[PDB]
Parts: sequence; C-alpha cells; structure tokens
Amino acid sequence: SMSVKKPKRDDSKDLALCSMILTEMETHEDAWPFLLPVNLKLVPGYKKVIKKPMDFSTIREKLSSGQYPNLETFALDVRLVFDNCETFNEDDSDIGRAGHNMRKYFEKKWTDTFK
Ligand SMILES: CC(=O)Nc1ccc(C(=O)O)cc1
Repeated sequence: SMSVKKPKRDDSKDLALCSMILTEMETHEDAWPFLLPVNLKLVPGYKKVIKKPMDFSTIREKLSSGQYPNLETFALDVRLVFDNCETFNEDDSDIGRAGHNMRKYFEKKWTDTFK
C-alpha cells in the first residue's frame, strides 16, 4: 500500500529473455503453422470463430516496438496462439499436434527462464 513496497523482482533482462524464447520458438520445426497470421480471406471460418488472432510474427513486431508492458502480457499472447490453435484444429491433425508440442516447449522455457 502507500509507502509500503514489496521487494521488486529484477525485471531488467526480461525483454532480452523473452526475445530469446521467441527466437527458439520461431526456429522450432513445428512452428510453421504459427509463423504468420492465418489468412482470413482464404481460411473458411477463421475470422468469425477466432476473436483475437495471434501469431509469432505479430508477437515479434510487438516485442520489437515496446508494445508489451511486462513479461506477463508477452506470455498471454504466446498462449493465445496455442489456445486459438486448439479452438480451431482437431487434436489429431498435424496443426493440432504442432500446437500441443509448441505449448509444451514454450511452458518449459518459461519456467526455466523465470522460475
Ligand atoms: C494456426 C492455424 O490454425 N492455421 C490453419 C491454417 C490453415 C488451415 C486449413 O486450411 O485447414 C487450418 C488451420
């Protein structure tokens, strides 16, 4: 509360660390469904069903331009990519499996890096 501060986690390296994690995700061989925005004009159903599209190149643009206030807002966008993937793809499809694989991959990097 007022004039009573909790000790503050050192966040000075967060930007560099999130950038490293994003790089590792960009270079994963199962990252191909997630590198670019889904084409809303060429994929039936996507625009109406998926209220907030997100993809790695969009996350990268936002990271590079000061659009994440903190590391938690970054993790929310990454998770949104995989949440969207589950909403739209069968668990047993190449893309659906790619999504599950990348989420597992991300969450371990997240834990190892910040916890
Ligand atoms: C991220 C994501 O779901 N992408 C896509 C892209 C294309 C299709 C399709 O054409 O079936 C399905 C899903």
